[PDB]
Parts: sequence; C-alpha cells; structure tokens
Amino acid sequence: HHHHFNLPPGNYKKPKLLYCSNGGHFLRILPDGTVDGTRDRSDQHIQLQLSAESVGEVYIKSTETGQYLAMDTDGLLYGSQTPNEECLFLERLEENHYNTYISKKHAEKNWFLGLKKNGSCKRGPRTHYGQKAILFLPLPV
Repeated sequence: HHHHFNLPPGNYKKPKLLYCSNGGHFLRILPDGTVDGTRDRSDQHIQLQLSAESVGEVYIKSTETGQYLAMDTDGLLYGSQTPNEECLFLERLEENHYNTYISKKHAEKNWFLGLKKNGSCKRGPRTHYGQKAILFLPLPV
C-alpha cells in the first residue's frame, strides 16, 4: 500500500451526494462526460451510487447517466461509459471525519478526487494530502 487504511463509516446501500468542503459544491457528472461541481442541490447530475470493488475500493457512478467517475492519464476527471481501471478509487477517512478518494491507478502519485473553491475539478498532480479540495462529505439524496 501507498496509503493508510482508515475507512469511513457508512455503506453503499443508497446513492449519495458528494459534498466538497472546499467551495461547498456537489460533485457533478455531466451527460457530456464533463466533471465539475455545483452548489445547486437540485441538479439531476449530482446523484451518485457508490459501490465497492475490494474493501476500501469503490466505483462512483452517476445515477442519472450511468457514467462512472474516472481520472485519465493526465489526471483529468471524466465520465466513462464503462467501468475500467481508471474508475477505481481508494475511499478513505480523512481528518477523522471526511471522505477522500484516491485514484487507484495513480495511487503511488497521490492523485485525488478534488474540487476548487470555484467548483472546477482539480487535476491529479495538483492535488495532495492536506488540502481542503480533497475533503468530501457524503450526503443522502
């Protein structure tokens, strides 16, 4: 392992909203495959169904579109039509409270899922432990 194994409480029974502490945005996966954040709780593209691969491993899928959250070779997030290696994230507890999502594929590089205060997604290499951008709160929908 390149990372710790403190896991967050909770399960994957119901879909969730992934609320980013940084700018107060909900993670959004647009039908066009684009990824960002919105403060509009009413958005239809913020509903996500998480599931587990191995313990601590998850898929993050748009309920509206069926698209899987993924991070490309260049660290850019995108919506994938099919589940692939770029779609697996290491879900962990952080600061004894939040959830962090590390790219499994790019784990050794410490590339995280993250949102800027302006609601735009962060590129892998620009993320790092210790930022507010990587902190998420899963909220029920």
